[PDB]
Amino acid sequence: QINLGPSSNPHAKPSDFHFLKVIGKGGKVLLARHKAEEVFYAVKVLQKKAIVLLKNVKHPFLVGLHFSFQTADKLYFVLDYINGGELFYHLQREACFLEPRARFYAAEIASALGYLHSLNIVYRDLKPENILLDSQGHIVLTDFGLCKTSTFCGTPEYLAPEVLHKQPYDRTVDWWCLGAVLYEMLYGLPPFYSRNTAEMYDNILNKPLQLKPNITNSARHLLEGLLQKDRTKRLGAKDDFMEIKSHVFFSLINWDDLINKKITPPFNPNV
Ligand SMILES: O=C(N[C@@H]1CCNC1)c1cc(-c2ccc(NS(=O)(=O)c3cccc(Cl)c3Cl)cc2)nc2n[nH]cc12
Repeated sequence: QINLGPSSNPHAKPSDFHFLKVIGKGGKVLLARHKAEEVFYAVKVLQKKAIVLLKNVKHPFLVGLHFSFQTADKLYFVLDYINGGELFYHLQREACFLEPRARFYAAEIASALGYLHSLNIVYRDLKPENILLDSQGHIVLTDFGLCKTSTFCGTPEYLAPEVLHKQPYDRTVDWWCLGAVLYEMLYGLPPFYSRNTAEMYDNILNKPLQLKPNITNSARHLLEGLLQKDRTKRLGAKDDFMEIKSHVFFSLINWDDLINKKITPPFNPNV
């Protein structure tokens, strides 16, 4: 019987919902419709045996928690249901995005990362699997840790080199992940990618970054800096979000209009 902070609805019980599909799994996430205002929600059920109030984590590009409740064995978090689907589902259809499109997504991710870092939070696991698109076309991040081999293929790796060789990591890992997510939007594959897992990990940890010729010098400088193996030399080490915010690549971004959703998304998902 954990107090669950102030987001607690002492009246809510799982009986108040209709659980359609299990949309995420590990502790899983479900799609459910409320039996009042017939509104669609995403409910994250965890399960007690998995042993920090917070939940004032409100950002335009992060999932919102409406309320939370508990049974006496399962833990439920009623979150916003995001309609537009994964961002990299759209990347698969097109192979790669143009720089204006990628700039918009990396700008929305950078401001959400900067906000998390101001709350002393580290995403650590920023994967395309966790980057969704709302019905209007804006970035909304999920799985930012608020609550919890193979020879070939192997699930793509976005973790910074220091995380891979179990070393002290900080907010700078998120700036590596931003560079990896951005590299993929531009080139079509995750950085250092190989079908051979041993080869891919060897690239990530010991091989210099291979930036191919068809991106602007601005994007190239940003990826070079964001994808720095040494966390002390990486973009974001000195003054976090402020270095990203001012970079040549984000010249066209008015950061105020960006957070106030006054910039039209470069694509609207048909929903
Ligand atoms: O479709 C989703 N996930 C699929 C599984 C991987 N590919 C996509 C999805 C997940 C969550 C979701 C996932 C993880 C979390 N994680 S959490 O720790 O960061 C968190 C954030 C904010 C408040 C709270 Cl209480 C929590 Cl626990 C929260 C929401 N929300 C959603 N809304 N609509 C869709 C949602």
